[PDB]
Amino acid sequence: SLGPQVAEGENVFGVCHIFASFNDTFVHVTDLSGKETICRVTGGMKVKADRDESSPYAAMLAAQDVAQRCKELGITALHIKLRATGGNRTKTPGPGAQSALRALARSGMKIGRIEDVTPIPSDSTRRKGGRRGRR
RNA sequence: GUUUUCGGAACUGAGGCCAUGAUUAAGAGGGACGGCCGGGGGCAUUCGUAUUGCGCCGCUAGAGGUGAAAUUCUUGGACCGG
Repeated sequence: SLGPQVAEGENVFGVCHIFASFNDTFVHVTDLSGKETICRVTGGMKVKADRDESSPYAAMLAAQDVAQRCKELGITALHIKLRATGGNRTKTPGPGAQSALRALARSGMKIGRIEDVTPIPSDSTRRKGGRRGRR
């Protein structure tokens, strides 16, 4: 676990994926390409209750935990990439989206580029739920 | 007996003549033509993510879903990243 660079020089960049759904959160971190992930921790592995897997708090300390994991490897600046549920479902990021990256903003990391990679379809398939919706 | 002058009837030929014969072109219609216009129609063709599945690769114990859960998937590696 040794990143070959001086601290007093430049910054090693990695990209993290915030998949903040409406029933869980993901703070997946990988390298600048994506074919090698460093640490992926979810909101569900931080509280033993289903109802708050997508709470902002369960995404606040899951952000601090992955932050400490990216310390001894040599990552100080990250790239944010938001993601809602995408597809035919919603495109608004979950309630755990706000406090996630704000936690790692106050957790020693640095921030690069922000992006929303919610996989917006061109022309959707049939969305789940009846014609009368969800009653 | 006979042809006609004779009235009537039919047909052919030359004409002369008519102020020689056809209303207008519907804020009715059809049609032609002109440059257009359009998620009109048919046939073909092309493209776009997404979804689902499969393969490989990464790291890992949870993932899903709910008002709250469970059924279901998961160290046989699920979910998540490529």
